[PDB]
Amino acid sequence: YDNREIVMKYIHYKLSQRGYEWDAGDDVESEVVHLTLRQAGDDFSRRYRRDFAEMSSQLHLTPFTARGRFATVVEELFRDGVNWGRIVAFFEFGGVMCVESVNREMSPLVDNIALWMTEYLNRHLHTWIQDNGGWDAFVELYGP
Ligand SMILES: CC(C)c1ccccc1[C@@H]1CCCN1C1CC2(CCN(c3ccc(C(=O)NS(=O)(=O)c4ccc(NC[C@H]5CC[C@](C)(O)CC5)c([N+](=O)[O-])c4)c(Oc4cnc5[nH]ccc5c4)c3)CC2)C1
Repeated sequence: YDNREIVMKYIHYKLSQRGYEWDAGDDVESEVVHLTLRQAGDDFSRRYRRDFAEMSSQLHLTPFTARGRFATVVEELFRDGVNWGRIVAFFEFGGVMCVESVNREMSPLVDNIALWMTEYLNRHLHTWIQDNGGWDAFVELYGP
């Protein structure tokens, strides 16, 4: 299980739900992890549909401030610590930011966001993940 593949494939899925293409992701084109994450993120987005509708209009993305927007949101999200729900929330947020970046003619940001997600995965969330039994724990809990 490779965190960059998990990130790439999740963003590819979010972009495809809006009919948007992505070059960095055709390249990479463990499957149970991606399915479970797809399903979990979709459910999270139905549960929080009205809040996501508001967050999409209030991201205020620009090429020079999107990094700080990402960091602000993600640090607030993990303020109480880490759990599976908040990791899915993190993926869904990154998905919404990539969608809005293409939607607002800032397509290049998608490659930056995949970086920051990957980075944040490996630096600040990977320990908790191993220590709670890895991604097969997640597939154990919410899989098909
Ligand atoms: C737009 C906004 C909402 C937002 C989004 C992203 C970032 C920030 C924000 C905003 C910015 C300002 C405030 N901020 C919000 C405050 C905030 C509210 C949300 N909150 C959190 C934090 C943890 C949980 C939480 O319950 N954890 S859990 O017990 O580990 C857990 C429980 C259930 C699942 N899956 C169930 C599974 C799905 C697939 C099925 C259907 O096939 C089978 C069943 C998972 N799981 O990982 O899949 C983990 C949560 O509730 C759910 C309820 N059901 C969910 N289903 C998928 C994820 C998920 C999370 C909300 C975190 C804090 C975020």
